[PDB]
Amino acid sequence: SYTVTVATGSQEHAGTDDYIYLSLVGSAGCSEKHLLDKGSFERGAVDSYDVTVDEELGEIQLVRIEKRKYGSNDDWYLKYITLKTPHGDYIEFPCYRWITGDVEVVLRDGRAKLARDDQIHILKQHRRKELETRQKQYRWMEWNPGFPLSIDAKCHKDLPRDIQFDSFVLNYSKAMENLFQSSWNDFADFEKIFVKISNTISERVMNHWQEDLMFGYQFLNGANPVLIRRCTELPEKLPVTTEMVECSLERQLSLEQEVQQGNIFIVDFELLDGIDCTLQFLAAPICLLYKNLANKIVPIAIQLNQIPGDENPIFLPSDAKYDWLLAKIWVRSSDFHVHQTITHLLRTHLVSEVFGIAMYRQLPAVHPIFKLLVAHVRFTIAINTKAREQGGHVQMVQRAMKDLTYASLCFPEAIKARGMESKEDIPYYFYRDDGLLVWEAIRTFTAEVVDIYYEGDQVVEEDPELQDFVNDVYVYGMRGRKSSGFPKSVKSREQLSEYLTVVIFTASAQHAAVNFGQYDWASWIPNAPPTMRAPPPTAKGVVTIEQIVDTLPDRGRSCWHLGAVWALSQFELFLGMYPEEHFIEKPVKEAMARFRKNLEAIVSVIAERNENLQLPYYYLDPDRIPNSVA
Ligand SMILES: CCCCC/C=C\C/C=C\C/C=C\C/C=C\CCCC(=O)O
Ligand SMILES: [Fe+2]
Repeated sequence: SYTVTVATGSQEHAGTDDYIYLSLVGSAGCSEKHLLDKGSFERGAVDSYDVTVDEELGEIQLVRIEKRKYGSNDDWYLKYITLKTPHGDYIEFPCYRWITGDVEVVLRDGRAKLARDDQIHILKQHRRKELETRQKQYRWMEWNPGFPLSIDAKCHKDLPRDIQFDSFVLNYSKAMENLFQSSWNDFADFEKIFVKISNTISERVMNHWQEDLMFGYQFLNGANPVLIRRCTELPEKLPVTTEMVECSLERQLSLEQEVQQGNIFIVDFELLDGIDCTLQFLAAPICLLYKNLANKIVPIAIQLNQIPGDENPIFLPSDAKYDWLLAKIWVRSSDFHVHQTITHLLRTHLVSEVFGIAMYRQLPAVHPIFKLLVAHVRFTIAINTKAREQGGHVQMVQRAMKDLTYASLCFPEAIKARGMESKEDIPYYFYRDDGLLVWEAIRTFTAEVVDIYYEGDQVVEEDPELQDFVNDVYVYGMRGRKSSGFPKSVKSREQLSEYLTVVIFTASAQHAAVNFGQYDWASWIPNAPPTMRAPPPTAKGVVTIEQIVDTLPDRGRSCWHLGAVWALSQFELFLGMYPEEHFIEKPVKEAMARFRKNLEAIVSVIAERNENLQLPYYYLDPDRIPNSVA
């Protein structure tokens, strides 16, 4: 007598009323199709059955689930199935899939298996037929020329039910309704709404956004701290002199000497150079920054376009108040657009989707890498499709593709390439510090999982599904661009560990850092103008508060930009939380546990650090890092 346990999901529509047939597949034969008829399958419910089988099945290999339409189609989310055999064996079959009535689902037991592990027909056929199905279901498509490839789906509902997301034209509605308690006339001015809705940081930004210290602070610990790099030599396009900035320098060194000492930093928006209300794209600023005596980064010079000239002045903190202020606003404007389109959209969302699609196409559910990654990438596809389904930013993505390299996705390596690695030359870079801690924890975790399933480098290289996975990413996701630096194949356990870390870190930690600071730093519009309604100033001394108000977005229109950021504020599975148990084996369960302990240690490290800070950095606190881009 077999004891069969079927667990239904707890999503709103997890439950089904349809007919459920179940049969077992053993080495010595198959049982017949048993209708699970008693009651129905309700959300959150677990259902157990006693099933007497005719013949000896041998060792159970597979479980066949069939959903027969009963009335209208009622989608059914199956978490897992367990078996208690008459021989006393306890077998678990992970599923975590939406089941429709148009097909039959077949599950392996929870133990993770490489292709070289399966040498009997029953297992080889299932594995091969599953990939065949995957590769019809999940296909590549070019949404826009030059873009990384994404899922072949025009809309969200055209996605396989498996990767569909239960379910921001709404957010708009959310902000509006929830906001009201106000009057309809509050929408005439965003600031009328702002004081009603302020967190600690945004209120700080409203009061201090005009300060050079806060301006420079954001390049390190703001919503988009990935642009700043150490300047080893003054670019010809920026004809700044010691005399121009002497007032800012504090070490009795010339500008040139400060550069050699590694005290000069630069943010260069040449990505915005050549782009076509569109006016924000008239600028492609170069911001020069200085590490003062207190080891704080402050702006010392700003040129709003790339080509130096009489129509393109170098603005300084010694200029008229409103000259300097408007220059900074333009840099904040540029940082905002790069952050939204490049740092956020391209380098976390689209990248994660590439990994997700390649995973589904090339890795069967039983593969250890599927079990590992599925929690971090699964819903990136649906979310990206929703964003897609409802010109300058397109050009930006195209131009940034050249810079989308594998090396730039490896955190420690990326920090280094920007010359920002030194903790002692740049002590107040909290995104770096926390980033490195989290990256190291994921690196340790992935490495352990790899060592458990891959006995040595040779096993990695000879894993055909892993090789196709990597190859799909390189050829399709990254368009086979050689300069991308992505591996065509993975030949060692270390290389594999690093690659998996790239995927998980990008979808979780990196995304959290560049996403969850959006409201803190962008809710006060003047610090993050989504649009600019006037061209950059082309002369010194002519700027007035009128021109600044005319350049900034309309006060009323800003309510909507504010609403968006705040509604999004309102909203989870966090890093290390794996309630969906694809892995069922003791060794990997122990690695997961060690992962969570390493994370908790980082949580304490960060907490203790934040108490000594005037403006705490909590974006990379593992307690707040989601598993995926969700
Ligand atoms: C109900 C599910 C909601 C899912 C939300 C998923 C991700 C969105 C998160 C942040 C990104 C959203 C927008 C950020 C900035 C504004 C874009 C405005 C575009 C426009 O209007 O011109
Ligand atoms: Fe996001």
